[PDB]
Amino acid sequence: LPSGSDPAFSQPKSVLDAGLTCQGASPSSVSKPILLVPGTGTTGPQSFDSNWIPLSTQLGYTPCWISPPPFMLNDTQVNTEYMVNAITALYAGSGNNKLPVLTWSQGGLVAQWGLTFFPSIRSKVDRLMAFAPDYKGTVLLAVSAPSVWQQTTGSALTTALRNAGGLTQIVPTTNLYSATDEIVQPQVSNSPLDSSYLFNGKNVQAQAVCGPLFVIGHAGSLTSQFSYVVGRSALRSTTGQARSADYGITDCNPLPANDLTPEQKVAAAALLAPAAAAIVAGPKQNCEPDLMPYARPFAVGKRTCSGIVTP
Amino acid sequence: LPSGSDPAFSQPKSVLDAGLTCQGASPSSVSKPILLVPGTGTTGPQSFDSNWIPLSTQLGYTPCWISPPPFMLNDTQVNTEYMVNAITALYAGSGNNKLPVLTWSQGGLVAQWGLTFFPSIRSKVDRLMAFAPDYKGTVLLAVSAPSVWQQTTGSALTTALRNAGGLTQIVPTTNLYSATDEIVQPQVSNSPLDSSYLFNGKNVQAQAVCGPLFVIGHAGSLTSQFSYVVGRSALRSTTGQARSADYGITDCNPLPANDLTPEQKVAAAALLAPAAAAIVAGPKQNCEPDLMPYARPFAVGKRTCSGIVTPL
Repeated sequence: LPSGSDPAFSQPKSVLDAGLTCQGASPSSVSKPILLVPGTGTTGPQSFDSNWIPLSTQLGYTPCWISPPPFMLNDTQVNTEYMVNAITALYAGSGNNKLPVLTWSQGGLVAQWGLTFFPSIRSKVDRLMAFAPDYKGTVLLAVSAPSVWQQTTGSALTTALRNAGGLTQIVPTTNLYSATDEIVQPQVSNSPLDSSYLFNGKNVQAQAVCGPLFVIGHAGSLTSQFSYVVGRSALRSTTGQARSADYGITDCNPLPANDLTPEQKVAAAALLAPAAAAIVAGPKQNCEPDLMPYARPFAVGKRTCSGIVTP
Repeated sequence: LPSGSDPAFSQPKSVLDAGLTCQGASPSSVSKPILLVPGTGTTGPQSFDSNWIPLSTQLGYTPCWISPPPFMLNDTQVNTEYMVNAITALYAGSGNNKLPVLTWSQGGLVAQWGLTFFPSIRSKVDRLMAFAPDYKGTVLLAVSAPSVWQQTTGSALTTALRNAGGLTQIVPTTNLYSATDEIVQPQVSNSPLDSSYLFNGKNVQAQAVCGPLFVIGHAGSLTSQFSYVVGRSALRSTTGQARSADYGITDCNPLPANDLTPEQKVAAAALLAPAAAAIVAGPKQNCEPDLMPYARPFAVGKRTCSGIVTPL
């Protein structure tokens, strides 16, 4: 794992601060923060208003989130600056106390990128609860957002993360995912081949618990009652990871979490709607963004927009 | 299954006609029409603009579509009136020549409901090519759209379709679906248990051809290169069904169909975006629409808005 000083941010702190919001609180003075990191093509409220914002509130947290512009479609390394800055801020703002991080989709990749390349936050993140994270990207053009390139399997970014040690958990981590995910694949093996899998992680493939007939998609992986039970377990556990004893067959409910209002359940079902729209309307290019200098040593030989990464 | 006279429409014909559009042609005078029936929470153009409209155009058809208001969220029985009327009108408008129906999602349920309960179109539909149809609805709502009620497994509508013999093919039918469909389940068995399966149909579960490792979603079931090859097979086939010799493992590309222009591939992935939005902003009720008298005998004992379904 990389060590020593954090790399410099490409953005000034003021820009990164602008991406962070807490519910009814400022990041500098907040009780029991939980940092929520959104999915591709979404803002924090778009990913989480219908699910983990109100669910984490009922568990006694103050939900906070980042919304890197535009809708997480920009370079993943920049999205990660928002997350690293947010941890530094929320840690300092909650009495120098560790805080949990809860993510969806690209949000997990961002969290793990942050923990891999910015050592200062390793002591500040209590645990990670990632829903449908794509640490290996996805195998599922020239019409793609910067972060979609980086989330493509075999990308320079995913290569760098793996070579820097980022496929092993860095803090206590729970990963919840589905073999049937229609966005992130491969996920079928219930093993280290899966994109959501981290070594030493509590890797919960829904089919392993619920059976080989069980089906939930990419959005359900975040919003389901099953996901809530696993999520709650992870957040509550004294080990930092979800505990097998806290869930089972009877929790295998693929539909939106029971504690959500009827309105929130409908909105949770529609989770991927603004994401597709933002991708259609968003930035697109025909190459993968260059790696920042701190990441380049870990993907030598990969091709990005400027050319081949050199030693 | 039902035999005899078509039931009467609840909607005026002119209202039904207004929901029907053909590309660069009037339904009254069209050559080589294909009737496209959209998914829940979409219009015809929203379901097919980025896929089967230009692909059927490139295969030598005039794409026509119904867009039952509002966005296929109304009673599925009313949506079917649009389809049945469109068949009658497109059959007449093409010089009394049979036409193929191509569907996504609820559109397939609509097609089969039509063929089940309106006998006159049975002789007018050449074939059905249904992508991710939900004939048994889905196991995946007190504020839900009328058609969302009806597409829930165990609904009075799905009960009525089944008991009227509608889970057996009526015209030559191909059903292309995926075990991993995130909207329509169950689809996992490669067998009659699957929501997309019709007896005697050409039932193509993606994983049966592409392996148990193959994953494709509800939208991809319509838009993919794999789906295009299977669809092209069904349309061109002399039997009215897709032929196994026309596709294989090398066609197992889950990404948007190759022939599509670069902008059409982009919009293909965003297929469910208007759908999920319209569901939020459309009609909603706390009960399943009542079955129209022609369908009611097949779901006696079920519950709809007016209460328990009883014999007429």
